[PDB]
Amino acid sequence: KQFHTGIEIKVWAIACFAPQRQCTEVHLKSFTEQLRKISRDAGMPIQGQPCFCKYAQGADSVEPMFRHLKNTYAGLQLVVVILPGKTPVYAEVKRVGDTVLGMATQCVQMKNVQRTTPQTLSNLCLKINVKLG
Ligand SMILES: C[n+]1cn([C@@H]2O[C@H](COP(=O)(O)OP(=O)(O)OP(=O)(O)OC[C@H]3O[C@@H](n4cnc5c(=O)[nH]c(N)nc54)[C@H](O)[C@@H]3O)[C@@H](O)[C@H]2O)c2nc(N)[nH]c(=O)c21
Repeated sequence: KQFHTGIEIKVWAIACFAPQRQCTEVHLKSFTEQLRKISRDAGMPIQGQPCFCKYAQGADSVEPMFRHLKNTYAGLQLVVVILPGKTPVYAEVKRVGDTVLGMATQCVQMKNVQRTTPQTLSNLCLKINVKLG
């Protein structure tokens, strides 16, 4: 599909369902800094400072956390969700964001946050662009 310009992401959150011991804080800020630069260079800037960044565990944590976000940050445009490989967390993240609260969500694998590549960050910017485009 065609790329959309005029997109600016200012209020976004990070929900890390991957264990901290595997996907540490430096991994998160590094992944975020890289994402900021390439989304900037693509004309769809994502501000390098998320309004929220926390670790969580289990599908059951999803609804409470999303409800919390929705009630705390007005204008919240996106929730970047880090998953630890295949997990029911994904289904739940989608069930809650799509059919329950109307919240845009973008999932990404933990391995791609631990080790970023220009191609993966690119795939991400494209999926994100389609979603808020
Ligand atoms: C643990 N885990 C991680 N992933 C994660 O999935 C993430 C990104 O999701 P996403 O965050 O980018 O949002 P989505 O809406 O869901 O993708 P979405 O935008 O809905 O997909 C759109 C695709 O749907 C297809 N589609 C929709 N409408 C049509 C149509 O009319 N025709 C055709 N041919 N296809 C269509 C379309 O072709 C398009 O390719 C990755 O980072 C993985 O780590 C998992 N995925 C599955 N299925 N199961 C898991 O357990 C799992």
